[PDB]
Order: sequence, then structure tokens, then C-alpha cells
Amino acid sequence: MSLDDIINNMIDKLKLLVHFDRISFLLLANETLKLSHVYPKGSHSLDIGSTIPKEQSLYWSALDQRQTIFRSLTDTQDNFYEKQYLAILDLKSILVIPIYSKNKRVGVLSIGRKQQIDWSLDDLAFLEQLTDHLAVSIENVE
Repeated sequence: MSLDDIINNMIDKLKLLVHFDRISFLLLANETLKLSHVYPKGSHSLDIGSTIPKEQSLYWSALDQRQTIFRSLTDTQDNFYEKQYLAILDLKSILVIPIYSKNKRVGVLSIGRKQQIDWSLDDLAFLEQLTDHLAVSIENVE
């Protein structure tokens, strides 16, 4: 199907399985990371297609480290490029999962909560497995 359908379908499953308020998906093409999908449809401060710069970027930090990063958005002493654009959507918490396949980095999944409720191990294990398959599926489109 389209890349749209792959992401939207993923979002449809998450709605039923995992507590969250906002998700965005970002796509890496040509060493450039771009916002490409947001749920709920209305909720972004950055236009679809915006480029995320590397400097001070939480999303690039996850990609560079090849690690899932969790950040509370209430730490007044912690700024990053994405922060103001997330806080404005009333989010208090962000989970950033870098999406990679066996060959390459593919993108980033950003999962927001309005209430600061810890991520359980079960949810994190489930998301990681789900996003690891997602990377294969996205790669096999192009």
C-alpha cells in the first residue's frame, strides 16, 4: 500500500493497545529528517514536510545513539529543538523511538502524553517490536 496507509494503520493499532495522546512520524531521506505524519490530524506546530535540524535535536539524538529516548517536557532546565513545538500541543512527556532496519536509519516515531504517566516495560517492549517491523515495511516500499 502507500506509506500513508502503513503509518495510519500503525496508528490505528496503537489507539487500541497503548495509551498516548499524540504521535508523529518522521522520515529520513537523503540524510534529511522530515515531519511526515501526525495524529490527531490537526495537531502539529510544524508544517508537514518540515526539516528537523541536527543541532540540539532530541529526534536526531535518538537516531545517532540508536537508542529509545524518554524526556519529560517539564524540566525547565532542559531545552531541545523539538521542545517548544511539542509543549505547545499540551504534551508533558515524549517518547522518541528511532526507526531503523538492518541496512539503514529510516525515521523517528515520537509519542506524546498530555499527562506524565510512566511508560511500562510491557508497552516499551511492545512498541520496539512493532517499530522494528515498521522499519522493514517502510524500507520495502522504496
